[PDB]
Amino acid sequence: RAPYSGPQDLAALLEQIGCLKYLQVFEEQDVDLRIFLTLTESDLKEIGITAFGPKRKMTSAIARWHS
Repeated sequence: RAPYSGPQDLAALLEQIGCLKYLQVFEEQDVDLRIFLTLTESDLKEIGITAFGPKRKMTSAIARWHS
């Protein structure tokens, strides 16, 4: 199998956590994977992610893939 070291773009990360419905929010804010992986919960709020569920999934993903 092809070596893998995690999502290589934001859409891939969002698909992995079931959050593709937020892809456009990040595209309109011009936030790519590199920037996403630096975000705080406060940042996610500023971007437009207010619902508890998606915020929690995204903060968990950021912790997992930050590296």
